[PDB]
Amino acid sequence: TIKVGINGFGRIGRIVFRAAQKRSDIEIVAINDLLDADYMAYMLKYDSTHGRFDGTVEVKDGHLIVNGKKIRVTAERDPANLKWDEVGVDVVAEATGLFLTDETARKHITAGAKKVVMTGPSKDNTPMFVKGANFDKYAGQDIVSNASCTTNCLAPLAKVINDNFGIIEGLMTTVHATTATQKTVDGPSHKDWRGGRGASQNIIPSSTGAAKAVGKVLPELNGKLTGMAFRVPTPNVSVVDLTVRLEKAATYEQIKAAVKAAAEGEMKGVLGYTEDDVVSTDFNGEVCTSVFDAKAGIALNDNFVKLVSWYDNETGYSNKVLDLIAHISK
Amino acid sequence: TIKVGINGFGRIGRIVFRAAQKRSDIEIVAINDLLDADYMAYMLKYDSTHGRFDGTVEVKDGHLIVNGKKIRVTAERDPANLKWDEVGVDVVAEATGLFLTDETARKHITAGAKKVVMTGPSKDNTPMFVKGANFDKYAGQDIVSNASCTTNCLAPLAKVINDNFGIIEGLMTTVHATTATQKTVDGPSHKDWRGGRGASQNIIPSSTGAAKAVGKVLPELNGKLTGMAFRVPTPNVSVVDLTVRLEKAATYEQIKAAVKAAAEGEMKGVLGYTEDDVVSTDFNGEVCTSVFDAKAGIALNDNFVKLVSWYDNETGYSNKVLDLIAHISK
Repeated sequence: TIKVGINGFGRIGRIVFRAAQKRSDIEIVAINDLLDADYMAYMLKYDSTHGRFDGTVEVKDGHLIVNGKKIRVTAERDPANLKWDEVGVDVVAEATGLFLTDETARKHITAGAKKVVMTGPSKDNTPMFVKGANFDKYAGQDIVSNASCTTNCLAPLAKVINDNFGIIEGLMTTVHATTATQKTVDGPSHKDWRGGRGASQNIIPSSTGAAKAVGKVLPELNGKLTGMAFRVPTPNVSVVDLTVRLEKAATYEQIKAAVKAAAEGEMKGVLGYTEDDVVSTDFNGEVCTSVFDAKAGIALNDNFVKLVSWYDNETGYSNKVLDLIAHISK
Repeated sequence: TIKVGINGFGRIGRIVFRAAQKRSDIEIVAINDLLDADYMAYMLKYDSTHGRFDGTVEVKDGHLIVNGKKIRVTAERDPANLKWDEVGVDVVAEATGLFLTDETARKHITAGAKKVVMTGPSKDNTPMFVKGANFDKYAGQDIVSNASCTTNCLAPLAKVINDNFGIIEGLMTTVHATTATQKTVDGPSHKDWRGGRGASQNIIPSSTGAAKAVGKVLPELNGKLTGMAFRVPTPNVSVVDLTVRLEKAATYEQIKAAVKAAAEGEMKGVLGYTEDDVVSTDFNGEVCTSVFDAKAGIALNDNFVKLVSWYDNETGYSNKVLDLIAHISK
């Protein structure tokens, strides 16, 4: 089993923890964040969005005993003072959103661990690997990024579509659920004015690097797609609205079949497929990072279509982070 | 002044009434609906979305006294027994959403009114007129429709874009605010399963005629546009996300300039233009049916762009309904 340590017990940090519980190939051994041990236990036991932790969790000696296994708990504002080696940590799930560059994240290896998986997109040249898009391109790097929730949703779908009919050009919009980055009421956001407005009262036009980021994980699409977002008043689960221009004519039935095939083979577990009358809450807890909504999309013609794909921006992404930890441990 | 009478005192009926107050060319003399006069007054005095009625309103003998002028209250299930002539009603604002056909809507002419204006898309062949798109095509018809809030937003914008650079094809999406047809918690919606799901908990993919309806008001675009909707948990203010491929190449700066020009001239009052970091609540009360958001849209290249336009699905549409009453009366 790969020994994992989590840095930053935010939403991603905690769901990565929860999802890791059902996997045998991995084990969380330590958690670092500026939070008491008993506070961490509370944030783990109860989840407004995901329900009560399915298992046992207790505080003993300022550390955690989750599901009977001991979890080293620390609190270092600095990543180099983490003695990961002491707890025998192989990979570190960098989930604080603070150390998204080789320079900063390297300190984990400096601090005693082998590899670092950033739970966010790289701020520098650190490679981004997205399951179902380019895991096969992993070249043994020791510091990697798993991109963002949105890219993990769009990347797989874009690959299928591009690979089967060829994407000439595409523009996407993601109707994204509220995040911890937003505000309850009109607050301060110096680098993003719209982003500061009351989250629950508005449809907030936002930006996203996903589309372009996809051009990096699937270079063949570099410069081919771009997009934006719309933050809406929901606690979790978002949807990508991909409008593309196809090279090869393809009926909607042909696109539904190409996607369903991937969802059932090469991309099983990453890409999902559905023909049901689903809504966002029907995916809260969804592990597939991209679930194609057959009935939701619309084709104007065989070369201009609109595709719709769901994703639990929390559970899906978090599970894949663990898929990447396993992959680079292969 | 055109003497008007409202049938159906739902959201549209009450907001058409409210906005009608500022117009000197129009007067509301009667309202029909299965509701007491004192209940009507309550629905008029207080609005969760638009605040308290700006003016006086009271009940005197099962009839309303708003800002002085008396309003004739009634409660007929069959439009034919409405005696509009008795109160001198020239045009009837059909807002029950129940009589969207000539045979049913005509029941108003029969009952004493000169003309009828459906506050929703026709269900038969009744002409649809949208301000800024084809008000000039009106040919004396005594029964007309004002299309939907979405079409009143999408139509003006597509005309500017089409008229300047020519729309080869396009696919839109509207992130629409919750409406009265939705449910508070998972309820029944026989003709639309998705639409029955709890409004406040989901992003609900919904259908829309808007795009295909624009093909009717602006025939030149017939079969060239289509789209869908995403119903989000907000009380009011929606936005259209239009992705188009243009014939004549146009930089985003050329598109912003074409729209801004239309808004300051030929389409002043219908089309708006903003370069501010706005959100949906910034348009609650917006009279312009289509407000171009310059900073929100994005162009991939000079022939493929994503355009964003806001609209208060209540106040804007309601205002244009009165605009159509004044028009067909001119």
